[PDB]
Amino acid sequence: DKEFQSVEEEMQSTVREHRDGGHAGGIFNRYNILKIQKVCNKKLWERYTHRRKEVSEENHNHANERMLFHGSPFVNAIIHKGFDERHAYIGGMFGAGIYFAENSSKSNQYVYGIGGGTGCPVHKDRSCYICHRQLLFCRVTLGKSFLQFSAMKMAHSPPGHHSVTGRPSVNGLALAEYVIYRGEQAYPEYLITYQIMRP
Ligand SMILES: NC(=O)c1ccc(I)c([N+](=O)[O-])c1
Ligand SMILES: NC(=O)c1ccc(I)c([N+](=O)[O-])c1
Ligand SMILES: NC(=O)c1ccc(I)c([N+](=O)[O-])c1
Ligand SMILES: [Zn+2]
Repeated sequence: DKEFQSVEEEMQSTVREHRDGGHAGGIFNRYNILKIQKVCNKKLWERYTHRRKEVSEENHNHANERMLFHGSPFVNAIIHKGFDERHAYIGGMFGAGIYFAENSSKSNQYVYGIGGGTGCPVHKDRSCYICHRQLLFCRVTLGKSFLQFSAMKMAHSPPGHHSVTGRPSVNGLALAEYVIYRGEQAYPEYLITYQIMRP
């Protein structure tokens, strides 16, 4: 209903023009939203809320929950098993965490692998306008989030913190990114099936 409409609006309005000129994610200004499904995995939801309650107790009764995008070739494993820090992006700017973006076009750069990988499996095109892509729109508990501008290779959250917020800087980050170090600190709420569209 209006629930899915607000997801599509969030998806469309957070697109940015990327500095790599579309190298990783493709050349587009909008998507063709094909499908939006709400993921209902009861064991995952309980694992997520149990940790959410715990983080709230450690952050002045505030979870600091945000709706953030995740792009990955492992969407199906995430949907069934949940996010898993044992599969963290080690090559990441903030070390061994699970990365999220508030810009859908940033998470779109990661759907086929790091830097878009080799693109779609059928045409090997990072800018494929034919193949259907999937992105997750997630509930992410940031708790007490550590604000950082430069690269900091963490294995875990910094002491007394529950996440890292990568803020844009000149050297530096173009857009924000959010890093959790425990899989249970995110729930894959919505599965968005989409195509990027030729401008
Ligand atoms: N997707 C959700 O926000 C959500 C809310 C409540 C539940 I009980 C579940 N669930 O996956 O079982 C999901
Ligand atoms: N790399 C993998 O085989 C893999 C398995 C499970 C997961 I939850 C992930 N993951 O990075 O989302 C990756
Ligand atoms: N490991 C991933 O799939 C991944 C890595 C970095 C990022 I910035 C994202 N992301 O969706 O924002 C995902
Ligand atoms: Zn393709």
